[PDB]
Amino acid sequence: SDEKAEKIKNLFNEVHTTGVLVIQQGQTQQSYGNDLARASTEYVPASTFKMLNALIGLEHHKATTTEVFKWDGQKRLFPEWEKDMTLGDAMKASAIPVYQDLARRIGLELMSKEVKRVGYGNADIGTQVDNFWLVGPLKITPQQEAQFAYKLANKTLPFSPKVQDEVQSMLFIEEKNGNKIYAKSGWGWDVDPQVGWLTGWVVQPQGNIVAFSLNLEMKKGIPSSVRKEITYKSLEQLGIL
Repeated sequence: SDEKAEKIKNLFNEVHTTGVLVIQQGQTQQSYGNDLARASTEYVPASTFKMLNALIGLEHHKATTTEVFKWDGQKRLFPEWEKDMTLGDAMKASAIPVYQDLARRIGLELMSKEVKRVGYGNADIGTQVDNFWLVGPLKITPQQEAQFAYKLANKTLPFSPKVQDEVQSMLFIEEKNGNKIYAKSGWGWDVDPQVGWLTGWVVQPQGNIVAFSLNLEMKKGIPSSVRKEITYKSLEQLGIL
């Protein structure tokens, strides 16, 4: 309804930024929030790109889910990143240096081919293999991110089913009221304006998949927890959680 839609718009209003939430069920998408035009606007994917990075890496055997990416000992952006980790550990922590390592393993030629083959966003990774998802040129819309998540959830992306299985496992967050929640956050803090993401899906008890992509502008005074916060209360308001 619009009872629901206005409640969701007001969620973005309270935190004094602009945002959109795209929801996909079956082949139908709906947009909510206080700036619906964001839904079809391109932004850098930031760490949401780890989903596809992992798919490509696993498909072509450039990494395994069990191997350990060693920490070289150099200081990193966050203390949580300063340890050895698996791709799954690094997915949960959004450990950028680990997935930059993976990107280099894949290499520019394979990465470009695969990004194009999948048709991800504007499918342009430029010439720098280990940051194209953080500062450009690669961009994607929230509509495309929601669709991507929906296909991943249904394992209809063009990768081996077991590879999609393994990446799903890395994205599992929690089980809430019988619903399984899968998600990947993103925060493009190296661009202006900063973009904040939460892309994922809900598996409801009977198996139905509800994909979503939250996209808003991150601002001073707006904590990163806002992404999951707004996403969850919006999903509760829509009766999905």
